[PDB]
Amino acid sequence: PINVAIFGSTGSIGTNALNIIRECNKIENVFNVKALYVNKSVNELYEQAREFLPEYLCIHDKSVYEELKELVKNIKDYKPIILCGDEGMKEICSSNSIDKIVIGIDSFQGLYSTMYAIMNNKIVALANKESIVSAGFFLKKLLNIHKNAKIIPVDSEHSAIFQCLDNNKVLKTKCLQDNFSKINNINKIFLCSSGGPFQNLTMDELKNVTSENALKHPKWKMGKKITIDSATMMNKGLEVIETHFLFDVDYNDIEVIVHKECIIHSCVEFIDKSVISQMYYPDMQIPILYSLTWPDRIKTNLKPLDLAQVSTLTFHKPSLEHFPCIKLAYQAGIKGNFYPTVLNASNEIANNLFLNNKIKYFDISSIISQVLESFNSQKVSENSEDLMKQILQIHSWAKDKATDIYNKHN
Amino acid sequence: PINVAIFGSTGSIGTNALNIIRECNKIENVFNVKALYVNKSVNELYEQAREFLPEYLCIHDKSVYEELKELVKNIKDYKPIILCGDEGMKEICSSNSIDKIVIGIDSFQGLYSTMYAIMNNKIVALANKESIVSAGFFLKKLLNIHKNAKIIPVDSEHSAIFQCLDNNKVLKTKCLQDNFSKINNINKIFLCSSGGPFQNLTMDELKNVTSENALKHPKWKMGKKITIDSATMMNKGLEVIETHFLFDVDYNDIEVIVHKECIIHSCVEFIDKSVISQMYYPDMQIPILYSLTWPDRIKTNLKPLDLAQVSTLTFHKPSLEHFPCIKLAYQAGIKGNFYPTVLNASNEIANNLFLNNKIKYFDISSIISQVLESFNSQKVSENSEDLMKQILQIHSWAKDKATDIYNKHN
Ligand SMILES: CN(O)C(=O)C[C@@H](CCCc1cccc(F)c1)CP(=O)(O)O
Ligand SMILES: CN(O)C(=O)C[C@@H](CCCc1cccc(F)c1)CP(=O)(O)O
Ligand SMILES: CCN1CCOCC1
Ligand SMILES: CCN1CCOCC1
Ligand SMILES: [Mn+2]
Ligand SMILES: [Mn+2]
Repeated sequence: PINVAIFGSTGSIGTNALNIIRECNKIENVFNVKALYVNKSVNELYEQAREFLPEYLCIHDKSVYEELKELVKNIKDYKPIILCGDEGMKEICSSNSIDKIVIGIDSFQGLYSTMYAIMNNKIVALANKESIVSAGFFLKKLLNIHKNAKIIPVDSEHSAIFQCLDNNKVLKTKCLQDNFSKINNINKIFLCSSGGPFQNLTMDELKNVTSENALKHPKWKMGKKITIDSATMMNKGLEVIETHFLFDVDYNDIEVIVHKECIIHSCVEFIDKSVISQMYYPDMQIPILYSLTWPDRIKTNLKPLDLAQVSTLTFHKPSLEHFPCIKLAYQAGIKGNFYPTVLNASNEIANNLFLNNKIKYFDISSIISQVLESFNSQKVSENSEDLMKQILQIHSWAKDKATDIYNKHN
Repeated sequence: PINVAIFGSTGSIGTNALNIIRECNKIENVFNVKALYVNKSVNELYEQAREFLPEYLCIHDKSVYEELKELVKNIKDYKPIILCGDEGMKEICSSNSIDKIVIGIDSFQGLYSTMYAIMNNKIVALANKESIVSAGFFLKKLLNIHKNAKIIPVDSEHSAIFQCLDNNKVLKTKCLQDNFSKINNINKIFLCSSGGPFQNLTMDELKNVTSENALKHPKWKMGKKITIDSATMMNKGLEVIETHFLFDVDYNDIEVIVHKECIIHSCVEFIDKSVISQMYYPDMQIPILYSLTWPDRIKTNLKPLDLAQVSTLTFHKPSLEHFPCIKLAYQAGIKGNFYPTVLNASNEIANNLFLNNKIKYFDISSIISQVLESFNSQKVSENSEDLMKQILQIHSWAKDKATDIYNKHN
């Protein structure tokens, strides 16, 4: 049986993870949900606890810790370990009864939980792409120290890439390890994008777009931050850098392709020029499931892909003039050093300014570009605690710099 | 270094194999071409021998054997073993210096060479689909006796399927084994078809199509027999049965899909419902190369697939009313026993009758149907020699029955 912890169990990734676990367990008992962790949502955690009966419960917000204790007395024959804060999270990661940890939290809690999962030599099903973009050097260093820890990608395109690889080769390496691409015979990556809501707008139309336009009648329902990133294609920019770090693929060997039907999730070209791709309806259950079953697969009752009904699949190049965030992401990646940390942090601010109607579409890439221009490369700390501090300090600087640029040219 | 024999080195498969071998060897010395075998083309074989310098040369036709000996004296620093006939073929298959054998011969000599390759525990890169359809039971039995022998598929769709599988699972089994699909977590197959030249034709138009219509300026340039089979979609019907035998996939789990662009070569749905597909320009060099490099891949200088330029990929269901040969193939496969032998043999006759303007389009399916209706199931021989004789006798009976039906109606 596979013993799983879910970090951020009431968010999108967390709820998809529990749905697919529930459905797969109805077919055959394969998963034991050993731990659930949430930020604030105390009642949603109680209902999850009543169904899944995990050995561990944890909540980041200590104000609702005592409430959680009392609600759990209602559940028949159930004596869980009930925890809170970063220390509760550390205790879950260090349990010998947990094999695999799904990271469905963003920002610091996502990086912090990922770090502790790796330090305890766990399999880490990572859906927080910002952690890899901002802290890739630190994650690499940590994975080199903790030899049995593994990151398995959950981000849909990176799961697709991972699914296209031969496990007889994958098992001789691991994600974020130097030479990953060489061992897997990877030549090039087609990184698929939906194109987002603004894909067919003229330059004159793009100048006027608002966050309400991006959020309204969305093709796929997801969080506000990623929805804005999908609109600017900075989601795909971040995913380019994610691809480079996870798979050791050179930036010149990553091609972004707009695939509006969202059936093909990405493709891998091998050194012989044969191309392998992964396909399904747009649904996060498949990527999450594979991260927990890899290197095996298990039966589901998901709807089978009906290719004749789908009928038509399309592919085109993105315009870098319309989506300058893509260009900036490649430039930051190629420059290397901590420029990806700076890209991510400045985008965090610019995204939120646009979300809250403070700046226009092209101001997003303008602010990011200016922050990148204001950063100087730094010698990379050799010590891992120093390296984490260096990343956090650069992240903090870059957010402040974006905000100062906004405040100046108001 | 990979020691390879090519049987039928002057045919389409053989010439494509030597081309990709040549081109890969320019990049890195990977292949040693150890043997070449042709029917009658002494001059062509001499030219191949001058380039590839194989240890063995063999020619079926005895009347050009001495001609071959004297031609080869012109080649500097070269003393090959020069052989003739079925006896030379057997000697090549028993050589300890040969590891992999490409079977690019059709009809009996294809099956006969495959048998000898398997008896000598070789890797057999098999392009002759008719041998799998007709003699699947016999090949399966032989592969269970000779445990180190393997069949690796070269037929493009079956190569695609094979390339979509995890070699960490494939290496626990082999093609044509019972439980192959179970070990590989296969649920269902999408078997891609070009559709041939007649997808837009009405039933009344199909009634009058001729072999010239099927052959003149076709989509893909290939031999006359397969071109006719592509027009009727009996090519795909045979490939359904091939899929069943190679991969132990139930007929209800094989779906034929018309994909006119011929970029996606087939797809595999796994038990979780994730789908993997293999893609490239239509080109036999990739399937041939993978059969010789499996479980590894090597570098080529082939043109990279440009997905944006391709732009659109399409999929639709074939009409069984318009292409009744597909229905007949499924019916024969599902009925089992030696009905696939009968299907293949009757089609051999009907195809050739149509090719020579002796019968009409729907007469092809009419003749095949009638021969199928005229066959009675037989107890399947347990002895491998009795089984081979049983298959050959049924093959001969079915050709004769098809010819008698034609003659009576004529
Ligand atoms: C789902 N995922 O990993 C995303 O990054 C969001 C993508 C893809 C949305 C469609 C999709 C694909 C796969 C699963 C899913 F839930 C939803 C939007 P893009 O940045 O390409 O414009
Ligand atoms: C190539 N191949 O294995 C065929 O069976 C011929 C097919 C496919 C021809 C296109 C093609 C695909 C892959 C390689 C290639 F050389 C050519 C014709 P169909 O029966 O589907 O109408
Ligand atoms: C040109 C804007 N940036 C890109 C990243 O490198 C610094 C400069
Ligand atoms: C209906 C025509 N045939 C199909 C194969 O089984 C025998 C009958
Ligand atoms: Mn993604
Ligand atoms: Mn084929």
